[PDB]
Amino acid sequence: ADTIVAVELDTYPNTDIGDPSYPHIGIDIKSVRSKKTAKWNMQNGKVGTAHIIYNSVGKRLSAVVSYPNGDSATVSYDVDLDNVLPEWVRVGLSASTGLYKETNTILSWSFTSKLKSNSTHETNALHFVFNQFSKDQKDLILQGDATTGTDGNLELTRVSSNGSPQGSSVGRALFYAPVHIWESSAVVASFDATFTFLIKSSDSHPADGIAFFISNIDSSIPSGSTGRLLGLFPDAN
Amino acid sequence: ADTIVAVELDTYPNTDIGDPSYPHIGIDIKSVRSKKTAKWNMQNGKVGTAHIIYNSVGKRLSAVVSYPNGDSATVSYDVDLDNVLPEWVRVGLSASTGLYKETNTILSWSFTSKLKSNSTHETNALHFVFNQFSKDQKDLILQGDATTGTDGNLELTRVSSNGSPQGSSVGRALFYAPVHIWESSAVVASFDATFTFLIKSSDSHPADGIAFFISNIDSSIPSGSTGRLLGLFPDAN
Amino acid sequence: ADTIVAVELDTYPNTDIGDPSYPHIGIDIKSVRSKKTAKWNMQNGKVGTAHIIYNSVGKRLSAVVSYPNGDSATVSYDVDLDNVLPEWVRVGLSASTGLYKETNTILSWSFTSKLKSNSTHETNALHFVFNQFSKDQKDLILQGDATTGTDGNLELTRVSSNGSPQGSSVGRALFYAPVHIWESSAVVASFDATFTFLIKSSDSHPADGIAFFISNIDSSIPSGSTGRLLGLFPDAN
Amino acid sequence: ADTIVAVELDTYPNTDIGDPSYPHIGIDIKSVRSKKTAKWNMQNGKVGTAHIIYNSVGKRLSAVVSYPNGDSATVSYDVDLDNVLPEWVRVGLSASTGLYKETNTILSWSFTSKLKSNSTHETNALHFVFNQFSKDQKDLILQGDATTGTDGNLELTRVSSNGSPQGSSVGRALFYAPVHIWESSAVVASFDATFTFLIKSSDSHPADGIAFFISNIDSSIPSGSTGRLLGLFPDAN
Ligand SMILES: [Ca+2]
Ligand SMILES: [Ca+2]
Ligand SMILES: [Ca+2]
Ligand SMILES: [Ca+2]
Ligand SMILES: [Mn+2]
Ligand SMILES: [Mn+2]
Ligand SMILES: [Mn+2]
Ligand SMILES: [Mn+2]
Repeated sequence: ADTIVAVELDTYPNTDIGDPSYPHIGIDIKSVRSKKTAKWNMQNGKVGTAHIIYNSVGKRLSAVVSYPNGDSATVSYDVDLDNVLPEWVRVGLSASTGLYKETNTILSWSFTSKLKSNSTHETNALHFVFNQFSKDQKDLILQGDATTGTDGNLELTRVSSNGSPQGSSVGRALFYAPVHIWESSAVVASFDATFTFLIKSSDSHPADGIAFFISNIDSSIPSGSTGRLLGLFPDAN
Repeated sequence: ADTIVAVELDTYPNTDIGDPSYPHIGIDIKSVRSKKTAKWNMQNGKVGTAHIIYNSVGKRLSAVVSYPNGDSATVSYDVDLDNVLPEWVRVGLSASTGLYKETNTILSWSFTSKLKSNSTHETNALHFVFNQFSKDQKDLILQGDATTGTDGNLELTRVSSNGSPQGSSVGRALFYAPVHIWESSAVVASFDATFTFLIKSSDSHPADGIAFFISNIDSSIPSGSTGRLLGLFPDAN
Repeated sequence: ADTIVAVELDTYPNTDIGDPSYPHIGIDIKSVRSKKTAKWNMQNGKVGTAHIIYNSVGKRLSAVVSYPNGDSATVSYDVDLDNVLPEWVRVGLSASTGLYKETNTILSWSFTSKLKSNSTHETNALHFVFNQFSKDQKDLILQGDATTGTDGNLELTRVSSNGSPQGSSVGRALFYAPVHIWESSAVVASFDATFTFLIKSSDSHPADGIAFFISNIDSSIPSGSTGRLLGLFPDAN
Repeated sequence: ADTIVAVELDTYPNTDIGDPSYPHIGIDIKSVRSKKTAKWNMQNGKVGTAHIIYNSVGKRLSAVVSYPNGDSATVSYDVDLDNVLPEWVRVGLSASTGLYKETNTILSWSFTSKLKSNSTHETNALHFVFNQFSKDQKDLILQGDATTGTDGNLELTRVSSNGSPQGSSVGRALFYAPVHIWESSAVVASFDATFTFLIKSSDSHPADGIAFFISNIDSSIPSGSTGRLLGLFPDAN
């Protein structure tokens, strides 16, 4: 299976697989069952922003999700990602729907990775920012139901012609270039990512969520990873 | 054939195809016959740095090549790259040798493209920098004789076991992700690239040189582009 | 007196001091009489963005001003700023009104200067960006009528309690730190600045305008520089 | 007294004031007696690099110091700097000698602070980099014995005309602009800093060390803060 590290914005509590009994943000290390979660009030129809931060010195993966009214949730988990991730990864955004649904619209996404050595501040780095997506966004690998287009947004999951989200959808967008997430020579390796999103639903309950993830470079959507599995995992173990 | 915009660091004067009769830096738009050249004193075995700068406002492609002793050559050419490049490109480095030879060693390479739009300092951007290359550099597409590895450098053209550069060599390195080099909405599209290089030769004359290039995404080394064509062009037209 | 290089967003034509007979963007080198102008359609009450770009290689100072509907005005002037600016400068924003008036509201301002030297992509650099201004903005030197605060904006010229802009107003905001704008060793000295602005008027004609400027470090608003002199010049020479 | 947060590279063990019995890196929150230390092998005459990283999400101040042979020490301490630092600070480098001495040469220094909000990735930021210092470095406030000059370095403590360091020296360099280190509206505030240094001594033991610090904007060298106090504190409490 793929190796996955992810920060989930999980809009649907699947308490039977260890989600807490509320919408939450979580840090997922090789399992959909988050190593750490925090309560998260998803604001239906509002534009959220998620920031994710790690470096190899503090070894603490942190995420904060906030909305324009000021409400924010934060989660941090102490982990040495050198022991989990492969040296080369792809980075991406993933989302799903199941029996319940929501728009999983990404309005912008930025990522920076840096490997800093012992010379000065000489550095390998990758930084990309999309504040608008294009129709034929050649620097993104879209998987599953994900599309970009003319409104300048990335729809991770399927949205019908009348605008409304669909159930049992899964899709992802990975930056096209592999990322050198660690390198043994480097003194510091850090990454950060930010994405803005608009989760809207008129369902009885929104589901399932959006994740920033880092995977093996050849990562593909696990079969059947709609719903609770966020397009990240083949199962809920 | 391919579409090419390039800044060449041309170490060998091929005066029969329009080179001036001295080593030179030149701006190449869709031909090896540079639209503009400046005399360049290549300092054998010294680490040089090249800076290439363009934006869509001034519409002037500029390059400087310099050495630590302060010697510099500059060339600028007024051109609207919107009418030459496709919207999506790959960026890269190329070098060659022919009857005369040189190492075409790249020590570092950075590139930044930005599209800045109708509104605030919001932006799509790509920035990479390599101050050390890896042995298996997964975010670089190596073509022809280009290799990376263990000394942290990129060797664009063939170098034998005994450290000596080979003749009739041609190699390139392209960044893995396509680059959105222009977009009609953008008020400013800019790019800049820096590379450091070490050209060293024990030949009677060093050849052929090194270029930073921007090409169609599917650009491949043209057949017969060793020597004076710098791995960029199928012919000298 | 002071030394000034400026890009003016000139909302009021003072044809008796060399303005064209339309609102315009212009590049000012040591005089209010712009060396170069382009016609500019100021869209009353709309948020505009200005980008100013210079480097020591192309020696071309360029500016574009644009609005979200896509309308743009560009001006570029070939000038070697090494022979005009002192080595150390302060950078800032200026605006004024006179008999006619307008708000001169700055919503954001960013600036980057870099000196890139004889060797690798090593560098002195300064980058700041304000996307929200604070009430007591300690890294800004406010002069004349300039104020910040609580709406996250910078008001360059006086605005009364009832939200209305005042006449005969002049104000500026300079970044607190001096900027090393050129250095003889540097192979590339570049700067770029972006600001977003909201010029709104209920006057018969809006005036005077907004400029990004670079000055001697000790620059102060010249006496009598309201109105057509944009808070930059002591006279119209 | 001033409020000080610092990362000390402490070359001299003053075990009577709580230093461990070896050279160490430490995190100092309002006291020279580090909240956390790690053993550090200072490499006499070698160029070290120090990286310091904090963000308001993880609330973990981390530092790593390394040298070209690969040896590195790291220290991290969990602290919410919002509860310690004033909103506006200056940032600086500090060093001292006492009865023993060393060169406290800084070869480069970079700093970035960012306040990120809940809009997109809109941000206030300050970033500066010095990879070479100038004689009259107008964007640095030198205090005590600190000087810059023509060799491109910052000597924090006194060095005699023959090149040799002096005892009982203290000096600091602060970036000229105040830094907005936190702001209640921001979702993330982060800072990072890197400096490279060359500590050389021919004494019986080198002393005393170099610190990156963040202080009240009006911070000055406490009287008598040579030696063990690193120019940071009026006393060893
Ligand atoms: Ca769930
Ligand atoms: Ca040639
Ligand atoms: Ca005017
Ligand atoms: Ca000590
Ligand atoms: Mn969950
Ligand atoms: Mn040529
Ligand atoms: Mn004018
Ligand atoms: Mn100590």
